Amino acid sequence: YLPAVFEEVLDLVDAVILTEKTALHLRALQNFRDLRGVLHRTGEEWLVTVQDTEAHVPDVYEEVLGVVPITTLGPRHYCVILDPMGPDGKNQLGQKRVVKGEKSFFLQPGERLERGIQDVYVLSEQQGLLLKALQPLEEGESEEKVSHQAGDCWLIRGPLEYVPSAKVEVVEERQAIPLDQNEGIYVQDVKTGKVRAVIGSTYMLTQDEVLWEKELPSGVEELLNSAPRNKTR
Amino acid sequence: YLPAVFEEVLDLVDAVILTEKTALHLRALQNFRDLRGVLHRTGEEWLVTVQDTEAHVPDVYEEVLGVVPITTLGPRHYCVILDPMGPDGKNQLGQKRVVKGEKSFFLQPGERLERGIQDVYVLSEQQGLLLKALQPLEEGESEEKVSHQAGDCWLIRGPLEYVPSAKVEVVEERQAIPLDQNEGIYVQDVKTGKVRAVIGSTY
Repeated sequence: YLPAVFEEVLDLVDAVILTEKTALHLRALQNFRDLRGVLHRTGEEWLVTVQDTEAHVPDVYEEVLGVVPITTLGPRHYCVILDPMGPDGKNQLGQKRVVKGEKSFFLQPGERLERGIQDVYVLSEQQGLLLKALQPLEEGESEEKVSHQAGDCWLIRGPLEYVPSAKVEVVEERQAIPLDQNEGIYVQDVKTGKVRAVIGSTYMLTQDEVLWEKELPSGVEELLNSAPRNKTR
Repeated sequence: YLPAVFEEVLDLVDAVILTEKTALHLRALQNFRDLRGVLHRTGEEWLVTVQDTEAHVPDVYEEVLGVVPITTLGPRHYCVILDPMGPDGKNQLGQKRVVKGEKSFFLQPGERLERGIQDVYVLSEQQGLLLKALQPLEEGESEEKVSHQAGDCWLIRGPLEYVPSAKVEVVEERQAIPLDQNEGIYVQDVKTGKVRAVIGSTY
């Protein structure tokens, strides 16, 4: 290029290379129209990927805020995107969206993972999830179709996999206890206080059951015949 | 721009960039009309957001008091705005308005959060909220539809979520006590003094 009499030549700007693993996040310094023909306002931040241009030149109207690597959630993974941009094109502040299911997306401008890609919960026959519905209306959230209120703790169990929705929250892990005949555990149903002393097959506490201590009037050494007794079972 | 013979050129003023996360709070130094065509009095403070201009130049008639970040109340949050500006366009002094429900607003000039974004109350079957209605007429305040008087304490319980209205005030947490048969707690009903010794289920 031969500069004109007036063109003061500045530094040569190279194009950033976009693979499907990266996207370019940049803010429009001022109102203009990009190469692809999209309006942009003075301060709007957005992403350019391989679906638009394989090698994007930072325009004079754009400031490259950075390069975002692709966030890939494996077949067994989920993430909680904070402030997800809705259909209108703006970050929904305060809100959060759970995303899972072997996906690979880009963190939109303003979005941020809650705790990153953590793990998807997998529980067997002897594992549970004690959950709290700190936000009400868990009606169509899963197959159970039972609508939990705002705070009523409940236990989900079975050989299955779970992703905690935005409303629900994991309270505890609830490992079961293996019991045979003539053996059991003292369970107090804190929702009613009643102690049941459930014996027989293996058992795990429900949403509102706690191991209950059984005190003996010093008549324990005479029945054991060093190691303290498990005074809860 | 080529200055005239009389124009004494002052400093170049740059436009502040407004994202949906920020707004510009500024006071009119004197009566004028803004770019959008809104009258402003000598001393009136107001906000400009992205809904008006994406990059606002501080006018010669305006003094930028600052930039306010957006106050976002999550799906489980509330705030108590002190001195909320009513429909007339003035701060209602002394008053306070509770705002909740996954919102994202801007603190209007003169408004201020009571204690900021604290938390929305969530209580299970074994948690309560002992509340005092220090301001009367809690008639249509919630679904219970029962009108509490000016100061009569009452307990709200259940697997639900609560936001304390401006009139009501949280007194205490009221955790339940798990009781089985042949066990209970001695309760004195201070409204009548009688002691009941309630036994049986949890209470």
